[PDB]
Amino acid sequence: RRGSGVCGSVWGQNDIAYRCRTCENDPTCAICVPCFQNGDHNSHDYSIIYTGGGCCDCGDETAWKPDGFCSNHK
Amino acid sequence: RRGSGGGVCGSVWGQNDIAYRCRTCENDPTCAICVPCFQNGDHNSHDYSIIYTGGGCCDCGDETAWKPDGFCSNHK
Ligand SMILES: [Zn+2]
Ligand SMILES: [Zn+2]
Ligand SMILES: [Zn+2]
Ligand SMILES: [Zn+2]
Ligand SMILES: [Zn+2]
Ligand SMILES: [Zn+2]
Repeated sequence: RRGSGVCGSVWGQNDIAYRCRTCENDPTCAICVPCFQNGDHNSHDYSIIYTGGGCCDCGDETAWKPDGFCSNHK
Repeated sequence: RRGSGGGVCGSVWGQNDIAYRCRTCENDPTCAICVPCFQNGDHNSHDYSIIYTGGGCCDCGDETAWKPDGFCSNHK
């Protein structure tokens, strides 16, 4: 989308990333592995995802709760 | 957000870099795709414009922002 503090980092079709059902705005949202690990999802309902690729929504509050942002993306 | 078959593009523009808006394909007026994705897709008869503003990241491959009919050939 257009506009300018978001990861937006990108993974391929057979690259892993993370889904977190506690932090996501909806089921199409996801974050990269570095941003998941530098955040805290203890007790959240998260899974590793294997398919589809994506751009990291870490730092983007239309797609991800701010409580769920990693330490590098406020 | 996540891909749906052919992955996503996610390439990023700067403030004064151009890209394409397509009103036929967009989900809302903030969506946009990068020039390479526009060229490798089919928007004949669509109401598209070259846009010059504010930076962003390409939405090709993200079904929440762009009709899959309008995905480029490299994003399925
Ligand atoms: Zn990330
Ligand atoms: Zn992050
Ligand atoms: Zn979470
Ligand atoms: Zn179009
Ligand atoms: Zn693109
Ligand atoms: Zn594309």
